[PDB]
Amino acid sequence: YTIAERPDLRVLRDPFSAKPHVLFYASKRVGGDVSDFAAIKLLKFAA
Amino acid sequence: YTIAERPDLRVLRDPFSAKPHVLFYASKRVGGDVSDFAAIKLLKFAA
Repeated sequence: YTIAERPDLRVLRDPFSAKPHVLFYASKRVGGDVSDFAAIKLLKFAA
Repeated sequence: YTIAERPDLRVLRDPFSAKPHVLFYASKRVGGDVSDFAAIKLLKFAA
């Protein structure tokens, strides 16, 4: 499984949007799926 | 009479709110009323 990430949590705050409010904006970006299909096995309870 | 206040003054400004404009925003918080109803007397122009 390969996780791709940007190793920072970018933070934004703005009184400028709504004058009595601060409206914190915190975000980071991340993505991933499997990368080696033969490297992960599962268990199904079907049959 | 009792005055409650904070001595600071906040001078928020924002070209980000109205794009041809600046919107100088100033706020100081202050509050109070009478604390002793006996310490003060008035003069009413009536009979």
